[PDB]
Amino acid sequence: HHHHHHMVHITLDRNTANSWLIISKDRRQVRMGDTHQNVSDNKERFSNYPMVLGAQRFSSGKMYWEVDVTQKEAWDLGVCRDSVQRKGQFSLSPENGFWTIWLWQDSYEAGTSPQTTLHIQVPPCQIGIFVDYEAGVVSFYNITDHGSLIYTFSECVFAGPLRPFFNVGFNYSGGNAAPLKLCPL
Ligand SMILES: Cc1nn(C)c2c(O)nncc12
Repeated sequence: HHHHHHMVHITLDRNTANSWLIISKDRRQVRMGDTHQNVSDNKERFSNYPMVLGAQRFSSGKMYWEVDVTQKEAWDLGVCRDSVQRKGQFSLSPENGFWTIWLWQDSYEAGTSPQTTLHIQVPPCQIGIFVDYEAGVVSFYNITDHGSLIYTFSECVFAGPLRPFFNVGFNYSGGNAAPLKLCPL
């Protein structure tokens, strides 16, 4: 792909984080803490899952960023509407305002309803995410495999401003403590 020149500097929005997340000082890394991180509750925080949003809002144009997923067993990545549900249980789907892929139990899947199996020969250590607002496209790229395409959502109906979306996943296994990191431009 040749989307690198639409690179944007993403930072994480602390106020949206699940209360167990630890966001670095530079707001570029997030990991699961082993306990509640001693923050007050608010209506923005994802309550049920280890999720956080980027601070940036996109309503036009082409945007690209990269995320490091090295040594994680589980995570979700993509974009979502600014107005997605924060509280309670929900599925990651375009009907609910999410355009995402994930790793879970040694398989990669796109967050369609129902989910779609992905075909990845080289397990990615960094994921590239491209959004074309006007075209209604969200694409995912395997940076470890020379930028090969993972998945394209097309005919997207965003229906609002978009935010970068992250889920560090649970760490029930003791094998998923590693952070998500926003990679430098
Ligand atoms: C194990 C566990 N319980 N709760 C309430 C959690 C939370 O809010 N965020 N991450 C992990 C959690």
